[PDB]
Amino acid sequence: EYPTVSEIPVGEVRLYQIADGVWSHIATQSFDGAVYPSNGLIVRDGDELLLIDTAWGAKNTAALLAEIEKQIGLPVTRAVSTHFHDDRVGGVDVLRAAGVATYASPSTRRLAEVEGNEIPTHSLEGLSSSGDAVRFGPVELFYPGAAHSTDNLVVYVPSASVLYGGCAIYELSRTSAGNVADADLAEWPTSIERIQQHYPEAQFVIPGHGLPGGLDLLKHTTNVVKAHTN
Ligand SMILES: [Zn+2]
Ligand SMILES: [Zn+2]
Ligand SMILES: [Zn+2]
Repeated sequence: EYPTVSEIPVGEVRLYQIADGVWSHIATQSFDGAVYPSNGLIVRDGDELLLIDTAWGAKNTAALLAEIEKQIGLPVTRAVSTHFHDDRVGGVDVLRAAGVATYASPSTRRLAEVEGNEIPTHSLEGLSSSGDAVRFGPVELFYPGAAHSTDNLVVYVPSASVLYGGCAIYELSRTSAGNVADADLAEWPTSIERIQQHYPEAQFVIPGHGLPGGLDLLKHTTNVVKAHTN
C-alpha cells in the first residue's frame, strides 16, 4: 500500500495517510545512477497544516503543495526542516514564496548557510543540547544528538503515536550505510538510544527514506551503523 518509486514519476509527489491527521509525503530524485525516494510528514494543525521537510527540490515542492491543495485542501502555514541537506531544505524558497513560514534550528540554519543551501527563515530555539525537546503545535521536536548529521531533529505526533525519524532512521530494506559524509558515526547509536528512551510508546516509525515500520527500525539503524563503523 505504501508508495514506492515504481508508482511515482519524477517530479510528482504522493501522499499517504498514516493515521488521523497525519500523512507522509513521498517524492523521488535521481542521484548518480539510481532513483531514490524520500519521505516527509504532514500533520493537521486545527484548520491548518504543519509540513515536515520539503519534497527535495523546487519542482518537487511546488508539486507537493499542489497535491496537498488538491487532496487535503487545508493551508500549509508552517514548515520545519529536520536537517540542513537538500532533501530537507531544497524547496524552502518555494514554500516561502507561497506564504509558508519556514523553520529550522539555528544549528541547521548555520550548516545550510555554510553548504550554500536554502535557509529556513525562522529559528527554533531550545534544541541545541542532546535530549532537548520543544513543542511545535501538534508535534514535539526532539534533538537526539548527532547522528546522520550534527543537527538532525526527529518529530513526534503525540495524538497519533507517530515518530518521524527523518534520515537518522533507516528503513529495514537498507542493510548498508547511506550518505554518511556529514554523520557522527561515534554518537549515532547513543542518539538513537535517546530516541528509544524518549518515545517508547511510538506505534509508527517513519524513516527519511523508504517504508514505515515500528520501533524496530531504531535497532535496525543501530545495527547498520555499527556494521559500517566496523
Ligand atoms: Zn541528509
Ligand atoms: Zn514569518
Ligand atoms: Zn536523507
